[PDB]
Amino acid sequence: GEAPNQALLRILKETEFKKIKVLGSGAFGTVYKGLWIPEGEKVKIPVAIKELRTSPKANKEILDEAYVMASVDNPGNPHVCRLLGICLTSTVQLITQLMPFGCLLDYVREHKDNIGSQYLLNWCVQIAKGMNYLEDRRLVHRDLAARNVLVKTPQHVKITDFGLAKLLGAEEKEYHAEGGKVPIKWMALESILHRIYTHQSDVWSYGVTVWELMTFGSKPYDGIPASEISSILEKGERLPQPPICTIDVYMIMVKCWMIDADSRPKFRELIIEFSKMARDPQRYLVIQGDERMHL
Ligand SMILES: *CCC(=O)Nc1cc(Nc2cc(N3OCC[C@@H]3c3cc(F)cc(F)c3)ncn2)c(OC)cc1N1CCC(N2CCN(C3CC3)CC2)CC1
Repeated sequence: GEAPNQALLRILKETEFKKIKVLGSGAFGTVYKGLWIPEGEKVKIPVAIKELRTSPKANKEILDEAYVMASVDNPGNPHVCRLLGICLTSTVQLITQLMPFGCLLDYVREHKDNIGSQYLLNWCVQIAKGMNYLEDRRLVHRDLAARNVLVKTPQHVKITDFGLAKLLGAEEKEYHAEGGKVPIKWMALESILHRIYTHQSDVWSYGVTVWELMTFGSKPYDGIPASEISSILEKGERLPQPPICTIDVYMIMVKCWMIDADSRPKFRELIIEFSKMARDPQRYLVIQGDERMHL
């Protein structure tokens, strides 16, 4: 058939990593910040840890969550968060690199204004480039949003939380799964209605994600009850044009949110189309005051 990936997963002891501060948490697995010292010594490095806090339904899913994270370690992308290691306690614990500046939503909302015309355009290039790697490794992400994009540096974003991921094999160009536990707002009507997931279902999320960035961390369909996205989408409504966006940029968001996922854009085009706009940010984004400078 194909080729051995042989991407490896390290195993570590509950005593190689302690737990500092409680970052995110809730419903599913909770997550902490901490330091980690590898076997022996050398140097000490910061890290984030996910422990489930037991259940065959619970343990079976967190397994596949970490499985995918290493199966795509291959060469590995700088816009795709790599799996550091894993420790097997009662409560299984997952270890990744720590991203010091949080996530794009909690970062964009903080500097709602005062973000650069380039920075916004670069992130589109970045998020798209990473998703191309995921698309190339036959992986869909389903849960792509600004909440699930982290910032290593103000000019470096990555994708994470493969919690709902699923690896599409040879042939089968779609997938079906749990009839629930889904983010409806960032979801495509092809999926909301038929529980089918193509690579083009993630294209839909990309549009919503960039929309979040351009709207400076605003909530898609605020107040619109989740029960109605099926109707409001089929009726025609979509997220309105962000203020700073030109017809050129919003046209991309609209092309992604088309019903026919087949006429939706491919990720490769998104890199090129957005890489071009990065070369002239002031012509494609109308930011109230440029001149980036210091803080
Ligand atoms: C968008 C929300 C968020 O995640 N903020 C955030 C992010 C980091 N950096 C970070 C995150 C992660 N990942 O979380 C899940 C996926 C990934 C991950 C994957 C794993 F396999 C394991 C794992 F542990 C994590 N990975 C690495 N790095 C971060 O680290 C500094 C902190 C935060 N926080 C922002 C502030 C926020 N908090 C502040 C106060 N405020 C409340 C009023 C009380 C809002 C919440 C807490 C999260």
